[PDB]
Amino acid sequence: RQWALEDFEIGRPLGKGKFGNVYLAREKQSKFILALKVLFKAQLEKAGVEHQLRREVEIQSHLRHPNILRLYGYFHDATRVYLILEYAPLGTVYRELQKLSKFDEQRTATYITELANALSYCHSKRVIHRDIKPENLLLGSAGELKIADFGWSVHGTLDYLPPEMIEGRMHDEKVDLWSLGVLCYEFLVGKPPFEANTYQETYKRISRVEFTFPDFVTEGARDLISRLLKHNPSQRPMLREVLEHPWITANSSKP
Ligand SMILES: Nc1nc(Nc2ccc(S(N)(=O)=O)cc2)nn1C(=O)c1c(F)cccc1F
Ligand SMILES: O=C(O)c1cc(-c2cc(F)cc(Cl)c2)nc2ccccc12
Ligand SMILES: [Mg+2]
Repeated sequence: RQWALEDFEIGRPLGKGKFGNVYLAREKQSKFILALKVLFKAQLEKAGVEHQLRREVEIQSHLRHPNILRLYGYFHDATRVYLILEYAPLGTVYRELQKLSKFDEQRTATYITELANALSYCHSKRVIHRDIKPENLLLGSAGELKIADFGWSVHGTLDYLPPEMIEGRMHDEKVDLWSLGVLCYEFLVGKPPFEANTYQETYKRISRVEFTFPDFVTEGARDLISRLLKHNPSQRPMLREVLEHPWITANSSKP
């Protein structure tokens, strides 16, 4: 408890968003390596998010799972707000997708497994993430996936939102299964299935569930993805079925 900036040595930048940056940092007392997201109050005000940020910080501080990024604590000063985060040494799934273009089936299935675990734990707490992008997935030091950033509700680009959300209607914990499908596709294909040059058209493509597989996408992967990317949230499987999908169990690296 009770942390101030004078308690940390700052290091190189690890990333930069529209509300301040993440830095590598060390805790002076214990020599703990961590990340330090710095957000600017002046800018958090002008967007009107001080409340949503508090609600998300509140939600994250109670979450412990090896595939969810810890929030250790937080504090603030005259102009800024600081989140103390688990440092993930192997960087973003985004950068690793740019490096390799596509992932194979073992890596995809393994990531999808770790994601579903993290989401199942999330739903047990009745928590929905509502936005899982490769930008927001980090790699721990054994390359294990870690969901970062947000945890929006209990109740930017459109590529990852399900149709109920973009149409306005109400949305179960089932929005997370659409996202799993979008990622499973993006991991194997190298781009998300509703990508498009403009927002308004990604909208149409999402709305009507208009995607096509390249030739290399195997049968088992076509099945999982297709059973996740259903317009009626009613029809998406439970994460139990995902984790026991034959394509997953055959390709997912063993526990
Ligand atoms: N908490 C956390 N750890 C990391 N680690 C990390 C390690 C290496 C690199 S790299 N290859 O040098 O660009 C990048 C990140 N990021 N991180 C963040 O919250 C974080 C994030 F979620 C998204 C984007 C940037 C971040 F900074
Ligand atoms: O009124 C303040 O002092 C102020 C505080 C905070 C804040 C403090 C926390 F301990 C945790 C979190 Cl998540 C946010 N956020 C702000 C955003 C805009 C403007 C002012 C603030
Ligand atoms: Mg206030």
